[PDB]
Amino acid sequence: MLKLLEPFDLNGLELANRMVMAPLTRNRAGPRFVPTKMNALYYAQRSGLGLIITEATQISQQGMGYPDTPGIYTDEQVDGWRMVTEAVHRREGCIFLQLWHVGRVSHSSFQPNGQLPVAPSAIAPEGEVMTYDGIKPFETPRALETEEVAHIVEDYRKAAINAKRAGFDGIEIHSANGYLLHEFLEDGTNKRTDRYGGSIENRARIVFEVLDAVCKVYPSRRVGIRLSPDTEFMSMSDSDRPALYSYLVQELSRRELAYLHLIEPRIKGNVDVEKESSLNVEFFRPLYKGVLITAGGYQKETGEERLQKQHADLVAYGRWVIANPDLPSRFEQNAPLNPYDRATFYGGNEKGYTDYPFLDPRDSQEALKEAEAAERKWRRL
Ligand SMILES: Cc1cc2nc3c(=O)[nH]c(=O)nc-3n(C[C@H](O)[C@H](O)[C@H](O)COP(=O)(O)O)c2cc1C
Ligand SMILES: [Cl-]
Repeated sequence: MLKLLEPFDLNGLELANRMVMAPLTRNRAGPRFVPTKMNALYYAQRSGLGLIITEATQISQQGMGYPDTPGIYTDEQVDGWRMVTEAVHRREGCIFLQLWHVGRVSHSSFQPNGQLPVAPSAIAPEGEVMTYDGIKPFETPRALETEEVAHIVEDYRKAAINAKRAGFDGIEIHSANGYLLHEFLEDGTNKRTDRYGGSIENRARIVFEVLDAVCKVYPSRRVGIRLSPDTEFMSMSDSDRPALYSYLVQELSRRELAYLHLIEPRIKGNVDVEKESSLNVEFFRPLYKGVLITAGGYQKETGEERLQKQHADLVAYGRWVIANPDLPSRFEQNAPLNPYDRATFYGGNEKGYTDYPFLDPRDSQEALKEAEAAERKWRRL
């Protein structure tokens, strides 16, 4: 009788519970950034979460910044993702594809023709980046020309078309964690003087242009967006985050979107951080009138409290879902949680990916049966 386990109606999508698999980069794509049968097994295993949001999926090669992340820009990638959505849907799950452009968080080694990564302004993030040829320092990115923004928006439009073709119930716009859209939002990274820079309105313009474009493909009630209102991850900064995110969330409220997905400030991208901030989900609940997903650092007890107190409608879990494909059933049964192994988060094979155990072996068996059937059905000949 946990509220976490209550079925939830997401504008017609009957979910099984109020728990969400948070988007999680795993770096396990096959050649040419194509999802594989192993990826289908991983998501099928986790189909008991009310909603799955995929790993961030680049809309273009320019939008990639880490090895072996899947794309959504070729027909072969669509075909691989259809294997994934087939397996999830045969397990009665619901799945949204997270659309990604890494912006400056990349390296020219990943880019078409060895070009520099692109960004709102020519400001390198601090630190180093993993490439095919080992760790390298970040480069100063190329500032996008005003005219080029429309082309990136068109890439989002095309990615949504391919998501709809792949077989996704919806899409989530990644506008968090230091990537291209977040870089436009914040004045520490956006020094532009065109219509995409300066005012809070201008800084958020690209986000609304992306939503305009993808909403020509999916209805607005199947498009979500993810924000990190107060994070230092990947050298992000802004001089007035309360004003920026208050404006942004209020404007998104009017857009009739599937949901707004907010990351709590106590998470720095992929790790826990000691951080004082008022810009958590409680700050934004009164400012957004639709479905609100809260993510970051939650446990069973704290997730349940968010729902009981009506600070959010859905609770997303990342690291616990990596390790516990049947997390809802473990919460329901007060079962121990498998520990998550950070060493196998990124890259590698089945180990630390599809080999975390279920309470009920029949759950594992059914996930494997559906992944195998989906591969046989959708295999490229
Ligand atoms: C290995 C790993 C990969 C992640 N990949 C993504 C991603 O692709 N897109 C995204 O928006 N967030 C990503 N995140 C952030 C998570 O979605 C989530 O916000 C974070 O893990 C905190 O939630 P948790 O405490 O439930 O793990 C990732 C986090 C981890 C640890
Ligand atoms: Cl991320």
